[PDB]
Amino acid sequence: SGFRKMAFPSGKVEGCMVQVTCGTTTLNGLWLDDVVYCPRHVICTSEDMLNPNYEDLLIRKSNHNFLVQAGNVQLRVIGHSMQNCVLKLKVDTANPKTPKYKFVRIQPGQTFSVLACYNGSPSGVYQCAMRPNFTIKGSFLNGSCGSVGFNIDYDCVSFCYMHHMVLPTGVHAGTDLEGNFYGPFVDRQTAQAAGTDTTITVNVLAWLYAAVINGDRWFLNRFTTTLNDFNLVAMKYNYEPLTQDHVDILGPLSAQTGIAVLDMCASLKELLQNGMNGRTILGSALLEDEFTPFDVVRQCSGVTFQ
Amino acid sequence: SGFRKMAFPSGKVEGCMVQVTCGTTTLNGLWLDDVVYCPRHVICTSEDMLNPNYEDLLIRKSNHNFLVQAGNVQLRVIGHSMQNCVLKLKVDTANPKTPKYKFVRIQPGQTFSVLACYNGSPSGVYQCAMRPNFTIKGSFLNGSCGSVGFNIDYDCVSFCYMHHMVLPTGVHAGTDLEGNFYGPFVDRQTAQAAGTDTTITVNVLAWLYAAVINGDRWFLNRFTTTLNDFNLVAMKYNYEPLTQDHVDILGPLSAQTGIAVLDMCASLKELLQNGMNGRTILGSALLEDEFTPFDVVRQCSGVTFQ
Ligand SMILES: *[C@@](O)(c1nc2c(F)cccc2s1)[C@H](C[C@@H]1CCNC1=O)NC(=O)[C@@H]1[C@@H]2[C@H](CN1C(=O)[C@@H](NC(=O)C(F)(F)F)C(C)(C)C)C2(C)C
Ligand SMILES: *[C@@](O)(c1nc2c(F)cccc2s1)[C@H](C[C@@H]1CCNC1=O)NC(=O)[C@@H]1[C@@H]2[C@H](CN1C(=O)[C@@H](NC(=O)C(F)(F)F)C(C)(C)C)C2(C)C
Repeated sequence: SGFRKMAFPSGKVEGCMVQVTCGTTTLNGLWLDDVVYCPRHVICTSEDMLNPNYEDLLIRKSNHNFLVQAGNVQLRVIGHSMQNCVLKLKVDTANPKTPKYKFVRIQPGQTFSVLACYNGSPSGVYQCAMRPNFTIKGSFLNGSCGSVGFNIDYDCVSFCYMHHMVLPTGVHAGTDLEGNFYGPFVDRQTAQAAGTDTTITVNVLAWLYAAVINGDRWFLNRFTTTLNDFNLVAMKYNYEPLTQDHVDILGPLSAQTGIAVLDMCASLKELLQNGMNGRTILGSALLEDEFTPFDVVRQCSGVTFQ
Repeated sequence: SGFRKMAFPSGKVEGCMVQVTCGTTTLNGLWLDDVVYCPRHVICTSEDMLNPNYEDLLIRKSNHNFLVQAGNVQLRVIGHSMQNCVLKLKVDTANPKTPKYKFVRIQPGQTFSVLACYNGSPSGVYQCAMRPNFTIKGSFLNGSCGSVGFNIDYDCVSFCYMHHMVLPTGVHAGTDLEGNFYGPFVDRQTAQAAGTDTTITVNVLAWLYAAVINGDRWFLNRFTTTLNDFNLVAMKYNYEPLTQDHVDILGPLSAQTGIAVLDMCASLKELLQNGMNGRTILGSALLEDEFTPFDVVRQCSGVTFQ
């Protein structure tokens, strides 16, 4: 029983984490085959950061300027280049622990696991969601830069995120592993705020299905509603529109519980309108939106990896 | 920036997980050197579990009935003995990936990471607490038995929990790695109940301190209180009493915030009596008691491992 925010096992990724130093700046890098990936601002000092000229700072630099350490092993850089906001360092050793991997760009609402790192060493793991405003609600200190987010499919590690920065609200921003930002953010120290964040309705519904599977059923009402009427209400409350795709993704959970997605949609309509009256669902007193429908299925089926 | 329930990186433990089969009952095993630890009810069929005589059941068993899989590769069991409610299967191959490890019995209120496994394969990692009544609020499906809970100190893995059973409430119960239950439970299928569960006061205070460090300060008072006044409130709400040891344990957080423990107790007093009034704290609408003071120090100072 029970229902937790669960991260993927981190071992496959742990074996890929290294430390990259340029001058007096050190941050985390990701070592796959004979390439190390890190944030490009590794070449910046804390005063370059108001508005760097990366092309210019970079051209100055030579292979020998970049120190790569993997545990105790010093890695010899034999090449460097900049793709968007990431630096790729070609090294003389392929990482023997390199797992099957791919790089993906996740969409708003999708979850993944973060392995928070300081000085190339793993400190912690937790699950997050890409928020609709393209930020994440992570946990990161100074030196976290270059920590990575990922999903695991059996044996294939899909890397979706590398960490770059924290925004005034205390939420976070970063890139894909091709160094393109999620959202309209830039890698410089200047005024930038995320837009308004919305709640991810498809995930809330998934969460409500989890509750039902775990015996928490008090919020089921005898109404139903249409998708159009549902969405009119959800716009009112800063909830994301629900699509037909969302509906069909909820199917497994719908078929499991005997509860039509439009029925659950109606339970949710009432909760937004009248609130939760101090009552909890699965121990939470707020509606949770950082579990996808696949997340609920895996934790309510036993999906494993190796 | 940010406060999340963070788990320890799981790689060291992942390499120790095997699959243990006896009859057609399969569950999780922990392979350290040339010993594999699992729950002793691996030797039980369905009929046995209402009231097994483990001694008698085990006598009918022999090494030959014990099939240990380690990924794709079968392991030869050359020995066996029952230690309390756990089974020690001597195998022929020491585990090459054995980390430095110790076995510890944790106390109520202490947190640890769980690597949830099915069929000997990692599924997920998450953080929880030993509750005052010696249950945990985990996430476990059929086949989760023998999954383990752990802490990492630098390079040392301290194994503190092995999972055995779910209780009426949907809370879980298990043993240490020498097979002695946390709490009054037994490994048999009969109606058992945990005690009343209290809130871990020292952890709530640690979380409030995390709240202040992350800039969420609205619940601060200027009032104070003694330990005695506070305690005589606390027990009204089923908060565990707060001892001087707890005060001294909270002293790092106090010194970092500049807020005396007894002041913070005063803040918690008002919160217990006045409720939150629809206010959140670190984005929660309830008081969180599953972060120790050390946890708070770790994630607000960024301690690493491996
Ligand atoms: C990160 O780890 C990095 N730290 C350094 C560094 F010290 C020197 C050179 C390069 C880098 S990358 C760090 C992670 C931060 C620390 C606090 N919590 C985090 O998540 N990222 C940054 O310091 C980041 C880099 C410059 C300024 N950064 C910021 O996060 C700033 N925010 C903004 O400018 C805002 F996004 F607009 F709000 C800051 C310092 C928090 C105000 C750059 C963006 C390249
Ligand atoms: C666990 O994984 C094990 N499963 C088996 C099995 F199928 C055959 C033999 C041995 C074991 S151990 C499982 C974990 C449970 C399943 C559901 N959620 C979990 O956490 N543990 C049990 O099934 C466990 C074993 C017998 C009965 N168990 C219970 O958890 C039962 N509870 C109680 O008896 C009660 F707590 F008192 F209510 C049950 C089946 C959920 C009612 C034993 C303790 C030996």
